[PDB]
Amino acid sequence: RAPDSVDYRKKGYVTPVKNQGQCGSCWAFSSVGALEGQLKKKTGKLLNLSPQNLVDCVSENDGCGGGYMTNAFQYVQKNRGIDSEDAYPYVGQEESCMYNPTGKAAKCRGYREIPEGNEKALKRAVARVGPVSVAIDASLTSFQFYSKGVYYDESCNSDNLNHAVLAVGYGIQKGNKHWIIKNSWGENWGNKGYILMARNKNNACGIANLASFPKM
Ligand SMILES: *C(#N)C1=NC2=C(N=[C]N2[C]2[C][C][C][C]2)C([N]C2=[C][C]=[C][C]=C2O[C][C][C]N2[C][C]N([C])[C][C]2)=N1
Repeated sequence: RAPDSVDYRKKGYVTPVKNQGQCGSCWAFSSVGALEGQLKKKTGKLLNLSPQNLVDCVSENDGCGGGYMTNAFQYVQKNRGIDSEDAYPYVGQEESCMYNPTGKAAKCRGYREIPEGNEKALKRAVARVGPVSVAIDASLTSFQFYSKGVYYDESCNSDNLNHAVLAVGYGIQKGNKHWIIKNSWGENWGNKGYILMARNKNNACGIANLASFPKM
């Protein structure tokens, strides 16, 4: 049975919150966060991986203009690795795809998608695999200015996916079930960079519509 609560921050599987800056590279940050968890699970080391490597190199995505996490996991697998943040730092604008003869920090062997709209399957994946990359509708002012509590807004549109984040756990606060979400808008956004989003409230904000995790 998947546990009632899981918080990967408490287990040391989650790196510090980053800021994507003036670039719409959320998909890159969501992707490396998931790879960071699997690297930790597999090797015992927690390390910042490189979202810039993905922005500059995943030709199938649109750089600072948006992209898909699956395309990023596919690139890491075909390219035989992703560099660390230290070897390929984030600059927040698209540039040429650079090759670092010794930058390789993690590999990926593929990915799996969570069945569309199934929060129970998402819960199980988080519990057994670790942090999972998810997409949501982040267009509401109530989301943008979130500060605390379990977020739920009836206006959220589960078919309007416009932002990529990372699910690092789930739980319940004052009787309300939630997902623990790591964002990439810096530590000053939300609650130290995180937001608790309603869980089992009918796929609120489309949280379970485009979820995936990398195989390592
Ligand atoms: C993040 N950050 C992020 N930024 C986005 C996204 N769509 C547009 N933007 C920017 C807003 C200012 C201009 C660019 C997304 N979208 C997103 C989130 C999660 C999963 C998928 C996804 O969209 C992937 C396709 C994006 N696509 C690019 C090409 N245009 C023509 C249509 C939209 N995230």
